[PDB]
Amino acid sequence: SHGQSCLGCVVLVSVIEQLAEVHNSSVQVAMERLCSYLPEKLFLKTACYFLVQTFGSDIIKLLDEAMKADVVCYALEFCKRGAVQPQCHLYPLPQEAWESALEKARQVLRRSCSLPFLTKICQKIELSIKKAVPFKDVDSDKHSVFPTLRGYHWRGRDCNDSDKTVYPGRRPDNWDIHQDSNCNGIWGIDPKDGIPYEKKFCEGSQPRGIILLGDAAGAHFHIPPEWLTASQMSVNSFLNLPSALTDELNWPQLSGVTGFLDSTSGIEEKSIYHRLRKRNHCNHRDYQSISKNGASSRNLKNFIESLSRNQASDHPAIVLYAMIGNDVCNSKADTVPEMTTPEQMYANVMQTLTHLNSHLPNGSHVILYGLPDGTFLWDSLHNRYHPLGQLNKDVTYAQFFSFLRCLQLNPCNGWMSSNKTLRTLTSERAEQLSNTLKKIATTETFANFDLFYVDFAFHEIIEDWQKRGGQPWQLIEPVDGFHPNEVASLLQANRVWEKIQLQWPHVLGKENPFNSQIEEVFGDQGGH
Ligand SMILES: CCCCCCCCCCCCCCCCCC(=O)OC[C@H](COP(=O)([O-])O)OC(=O)CCCCCCCCCCCCCCCCC
Ligand SMILES: *[C@@H]1O[C@H](CO)[C@@H](O[C@@H]2O[C@H](CO)[C@@H](O)[C@H](O)[C@H]2NC(C)=O)[C@H](O)[C@H]1NC(C)=O
Ligand SMILES: *[C@@H]1O[C@H](CO)[C@@H](O[C@@H]2O[C@H](CO)[C@@H](O)[C@H](O)[C@H]2NC(C)=O)[C@H](O)[C@H]1NC(C)=O
Ligand SMILES: CCCCCCCCCCCCCC(=O)O
Ligand SMILES: *[C@@H]1O[C@H](CO)[C@@H](O)[C@H](O)[C@H]1NC(C)=O
Ligand SMILES: [Ca+2]
Ligand SMILES: [Ca+2]
Ligand SMILES: [Ca+2]
Repeated sequence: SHGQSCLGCVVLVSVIEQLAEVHNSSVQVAMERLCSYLPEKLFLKTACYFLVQTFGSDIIKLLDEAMKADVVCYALEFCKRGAVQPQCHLYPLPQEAWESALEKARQVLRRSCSLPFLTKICQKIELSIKKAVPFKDVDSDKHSVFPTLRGYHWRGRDCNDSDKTVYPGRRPDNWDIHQDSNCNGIWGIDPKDGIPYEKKFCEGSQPRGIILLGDAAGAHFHIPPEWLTASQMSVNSFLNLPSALTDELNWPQLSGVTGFLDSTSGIEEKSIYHRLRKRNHCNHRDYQSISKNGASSRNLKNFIESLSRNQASDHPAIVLYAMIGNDVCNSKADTVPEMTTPEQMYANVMQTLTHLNSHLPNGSHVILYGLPDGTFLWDSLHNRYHPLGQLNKDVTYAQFFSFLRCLQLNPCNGWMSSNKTLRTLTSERAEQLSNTLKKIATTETFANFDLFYVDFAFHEIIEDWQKRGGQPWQLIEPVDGFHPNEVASLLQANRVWEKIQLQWPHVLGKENPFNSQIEEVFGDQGGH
């Protein structure tokens, strides 16, 4: 909270200063320009102009004294030193020079979420974090007709939000003669022979859904670098800001597992959902991302009940257990003691699997993902420039991670660290947890699903990518410097798909021979 207010101030002031540089304008003009770019939705533009009204004169005075954003934000008291909270420097400065600058700033100012609108934004964000089910959902079946706030970006769109027995993944109601009860777009009678289309096209095709149990990576956490790069900034940079905020800065609709939109990169690789739908068009809309920022084996229990699958009335599902780093990645200064132990991981996963067995239809399939070896994050990025540092070449990822660490906001103290010993210990723990998951999958059995393990194998992805001409830093989210980006997520989903195809082809089911007839009769099946 102190960390978040400090970091927010430093980012905003940095963008203001860089916009003044890019346009060769005054700071007043740069601040007007920033606010002018923002959407009116969610009070974003209005909040910006209120901030400029409240703090703008002081920002002008301190940038006029050549203070950088970190000094400005301490002078303005958005950043504060405490007994167990040192002052955090984003830019390298001798201590004397930092203290002189901060004292000058404080002198300049002496000469002469409670805020309106921002409070509204803060409340809506908190509510989005707290809730794992859609806000708009008249019939309470957890599927929505709206995209964000845990709506159809996260799970198949509800084709009838006035009927809690109509939703994606349901076994059809007497072959869907009069209503498309399972939202796959297939319904009605073939006039040639009187046979219900859902019966002739889907009977015996063994439909199944895809369910992700995921973290921020799984939900495709992504802050557009366009929001922080003054050199290319305009109105069009922020058009996606309202939707991204109401999706908790996640983009599940573009994720490697549950993505259903056309990919940004346009690469061949498609999401697991897209491949399952392609294999059997009866599976149209049967995706769910049961994923939350910060999820780990320890706290998945706090939102897994948001999963929607009726054991008696729904088709089976492929369930991917993808707690792929927060059991080792944390923000505690003494970070190793905070990491999950193999014994804790065993207990936590067994509790999840026992819960799943009583909440999945029989015939389901559960795949446990191993944890990545994140040592290539530091290796790939530490000398490159962060988006906020690209204009003036003055913030490397090493400097960015050090700043976050000081603020207790670094998302992975163990891997995003200049300390090689610590990075090695973190990878060792991740491999021990992966071994625990592999032991569970090859030993424990459950009545309603079979159980499997797949390794994460980031090295396979980096090799695929380097073979195509790419570099490893291009696989990482530029703003957070931590999460796999959209490309990386899709490449990893491709590896997983192909492993399942070779190792356990029954998990994917058969290719439906009526796919082409489904498209001829129903087209896009109602879209997404
Ligand atoms: C004087 C006015 C002051 C107020 C002005 C407001 C300006 C913007 C406020 C910034 C608020 C800072 C929020 C940081 C927290 C976001 C990340 C988060 O909470 O989600 C969890 C995520 C990953 O979770 P996991 O991987 O641990 O599972 O955790 C992470 O991935 C950590 C992310 C850390 C990197 C963030 C770098 C930059 C912040 C992004 C700001 C977004 C820009 C918004 C518009 C900008 C207008 C210029
Ligand atoms: C969505 O579900 C609602 C509720 O089941 C449907 O409305 C019903 O329509 C039938 C049609 O025969 C009526 O007999 C019921 O009285 C209606 N129920 C209510 C509560 O109004 C609606 O038709 C469904 N939409 C589609 C496209 O099938
Ligand atoms: C780099 O990290 C390593 C591992 O976390 C630190 O090594 C530990 O240091 C403490 C004392 O500071 C010892 O009690 C531990 O036994 C050490 N553990 C290991 C595995 O060596 C090391 O101090 C860190 N180095 C720097 C420069 O911060
Ligand atoms: C410049 C004025 C507008 C400021 C908008 C603040 C946007 C940052 C909010 C951070 C959202 C975090 C969402 C989440 O990860 O749960
Ligand atoms: C559940 O499905 C599995 C796999 O198809 C099958 O072997 C088993 O007999 C089923 N269990 C029941 C109780 O029908
Ligand atoms: Ca609904
Ligand atoms: Ca419904
Ligand atoms: Ca149907």
